[PDB]
Amino acid sequence: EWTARRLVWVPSELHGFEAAALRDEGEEEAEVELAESGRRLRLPRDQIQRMNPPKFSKAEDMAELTCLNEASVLHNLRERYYSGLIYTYSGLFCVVINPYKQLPIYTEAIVEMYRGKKRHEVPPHVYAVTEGAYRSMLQDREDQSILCTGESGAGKTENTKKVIQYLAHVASSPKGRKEPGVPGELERQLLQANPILEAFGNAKTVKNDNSSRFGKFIRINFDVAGYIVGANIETYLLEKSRAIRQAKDECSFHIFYQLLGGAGEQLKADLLLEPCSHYRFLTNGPSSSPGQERELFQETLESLRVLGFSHEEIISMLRMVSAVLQFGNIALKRERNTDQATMPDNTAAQKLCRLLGLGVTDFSRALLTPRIKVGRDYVQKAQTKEQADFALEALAKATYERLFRWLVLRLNRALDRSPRQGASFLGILDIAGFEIFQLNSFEQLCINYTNEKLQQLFNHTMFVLEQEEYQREGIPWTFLDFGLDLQPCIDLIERPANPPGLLALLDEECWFPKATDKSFVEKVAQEQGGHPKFQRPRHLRDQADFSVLHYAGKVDYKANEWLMKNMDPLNDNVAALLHQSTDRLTAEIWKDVEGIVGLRRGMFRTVGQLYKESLSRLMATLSNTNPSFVRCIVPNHEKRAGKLEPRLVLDQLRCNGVLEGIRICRQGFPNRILFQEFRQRYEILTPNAIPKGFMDGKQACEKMIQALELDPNLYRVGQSKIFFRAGVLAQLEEERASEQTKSDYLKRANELVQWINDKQASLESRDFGDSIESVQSFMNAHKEYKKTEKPPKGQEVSELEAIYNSLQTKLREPFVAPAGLTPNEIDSTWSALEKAEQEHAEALRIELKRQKKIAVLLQKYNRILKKLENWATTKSVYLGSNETGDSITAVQAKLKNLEAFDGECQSLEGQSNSDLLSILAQLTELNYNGVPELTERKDTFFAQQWTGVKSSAETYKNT
Ligand SMILES: [Mg+2]
Repeated sequence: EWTARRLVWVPSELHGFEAAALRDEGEEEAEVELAESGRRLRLPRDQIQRMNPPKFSKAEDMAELTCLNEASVLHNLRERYYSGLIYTYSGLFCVVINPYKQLPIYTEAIVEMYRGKKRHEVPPHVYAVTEGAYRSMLQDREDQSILCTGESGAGKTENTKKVIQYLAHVASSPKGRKEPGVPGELERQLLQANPILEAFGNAKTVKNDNSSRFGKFIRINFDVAGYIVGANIETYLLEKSRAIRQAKDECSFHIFYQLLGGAGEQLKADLLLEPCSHYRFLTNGPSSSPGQERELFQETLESLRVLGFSHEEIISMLRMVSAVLQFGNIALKRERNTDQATMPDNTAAQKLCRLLGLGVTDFSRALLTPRIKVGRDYVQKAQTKEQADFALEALAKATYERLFRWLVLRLNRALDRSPRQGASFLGILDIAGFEIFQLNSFEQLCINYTNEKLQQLFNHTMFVLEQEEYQREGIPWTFLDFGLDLQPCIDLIERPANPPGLLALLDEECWFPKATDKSFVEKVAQEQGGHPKFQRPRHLRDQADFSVLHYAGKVDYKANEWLMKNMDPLNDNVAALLHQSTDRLTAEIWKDVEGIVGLRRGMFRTVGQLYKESLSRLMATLSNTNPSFVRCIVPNHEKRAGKLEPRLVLDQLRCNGVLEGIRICRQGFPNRILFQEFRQRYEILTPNAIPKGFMDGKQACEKMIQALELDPNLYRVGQSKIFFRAGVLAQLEEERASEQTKSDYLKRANELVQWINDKQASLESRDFGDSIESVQSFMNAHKEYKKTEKPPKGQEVSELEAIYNSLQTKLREPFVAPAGLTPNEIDSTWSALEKAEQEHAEALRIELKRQKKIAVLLQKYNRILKKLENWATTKSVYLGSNETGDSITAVQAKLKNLEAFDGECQSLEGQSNSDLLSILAQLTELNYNGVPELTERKDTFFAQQWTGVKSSAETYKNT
């Protein structure tokens, strides 16, 4: 139905791309109707871009879209952004758009939600990127790097702080978090290090209010247990000229403002601070935003306190800040009849010397008439007002720079600790972004060159390294050219020789005795005029010296003071004095003196040379890391929230190579696995694929693939690993987890049935033992079994029933079907176990009744016989015959009553037969009858001892 709408994207000048209903189609032309206005339009068919259906709305990973083109990528980012979803994946990398407002997406609860989660399990975020790199380092034991690309004010710095916040939270050891909830020393410091560098190295530019005027690479060192043990900070190229002058609507470093607006009456007194309008070096007067400085100053002071800094350390730094400023209040003039620089007012040099721990005279003579060394002697030379004013500015810039250098060294002293970093680190690159101002100088050339190099590092990692790895593994692959290669520009700028580049042309020019900024411009237009990335200025148009076609745009360069900013000259006389300074800080910062003194090319490294050398060191360090890219995008040029500018976002996506990176992810194989890891990981999926001992990686994987019946186009067997298309491993991990649960359920449910069927057979045997003590034992056992063995099993019935329903719902393809082991049939056999339990205990009660009915009948029987045995044997006293006359007749009278003994024989035989009658009706041990009958035969015998004593008593008597 959605497809019947015939919806397509067409180019739009205002909106970039806009929805249109495809009205009709030709081989050349196409007619569309705009969705918004209903306007009909005829346009060439090529310009039409296929649109994704609404199920792809606010898609997390763009590499999943059916139709991948500029218009859909733009629309997916725009829809996500206007929902407050600033992060989006694009194949192996992440895209972020700066909102320009506070968003509730960086809390401690959101940090916890990312921990131990897979990239697809959680929405796109900087935390997931951080987590991925952190987990990759922990598993592969490899050094990782997170690289934030982006132009000025895109969000690199803000994102960098979020990486640090994630790692400091999730990767702090039990040491440094002795007590839960309380961050320890290392965590607190690690997080207070960036605000400190931002106070001394950030400034408001037209592009960003908190612009980083230096680059930084931060290394976080971890222990073999994956816990943070230290951090190291590398800074690159501070824009030290911002200390002396700033352009329209721009400010100097923030610290300058925080100190002047935020200090107390006594701190203004002890550091000799003056109002803002009084400083020459603060080009645009008073702070753009005042009052808030008291607050920001106090925060900088507190951060410095969190770091190791002592009160004398902090005071010494602020005194150096005031000293950099005071250099600019020295009003030099010329002489009335000579160009010699004079100092008619010495109040500012009095103040400057007090703050720098020097001698006023020494300073003045060294600044105004510096002594130069030549041929084993010293020559005092005069300086003009310009020469001397330049020296002042060079000294104030060199002092701010050295203060910053010391600041970094100190943070590394606090932060850098425990070198037992466990063969790993996580590098976070935060370089100064690509920038275009009204005037682009040497500083801009240096920043833009570094942005060019990072973009090329993305090109090399995504398209060169990717494809070279396929060639190296013998995979069927034809090289794809995405047209992303920055060699022409990078080379024009940095090539040292053969045709030398701009930086090398600058180096040679400066070391020339008569060279001038103008002659450099002439040399560079002559030598480089024909390069496709260099452009000479056009007459009546470009006020600039030359243009460079950077990847992110054409930038016009004014070479004003480039020979000097590259050669970086300083007064030898003043530098020596600062080295011999009374003050501890000044002397410490000024302790290294190796620079160009007043004076083949030479033996001194230029700023260009030194920065090229430092960037190459950073590149070689990054080359031995597994990088993760974060492409920061600025929505608009107005610092406005909720205002995405399509044409600005499109340019950025274009120079960044965002679509090409996504395409190399869909067209290539982004996931690779070693043969040993594949076999080990997915052997539950192919139980009978590999036989016995195979002793081989490539073939063992080849048999498993064959057994899995995987699509040929979803994988490629290489020389050491298997390459897969995106999402193939993620689905095998779910299939393996499915089989793991299926195997565990099948094992337990088979053991449960084996147990309940064995106990059922023990409950229905009907053989208790014929003893009351045996029938008691069966009752004692069953009652314990009901409250010892039963409960755990009953619980296993409820546990497996839950597991089965959870594994059923989990299958998002074929549902598990097992035999006789369904949870419903587990219930039906357990109900039969309980039905056997009731019928066992009841048969035990009936048995107990009967067994005790038999014991009563036996004791009644044995008591009767015992009395019979006793009476008949006590009757043995019949033997005595010792009597006289008159005793026999009395005995014969007592023998008559004794014939009432049959009265016993009537009752006893009547009782025994009744006992034995009751017995028969139940159970039988009738050996008894033989017993009583023999006692009846023994009773007859004594019945002969009746007549045996009657006849023996019979005597002759009466004679
Ligand atoms: Mg920044």
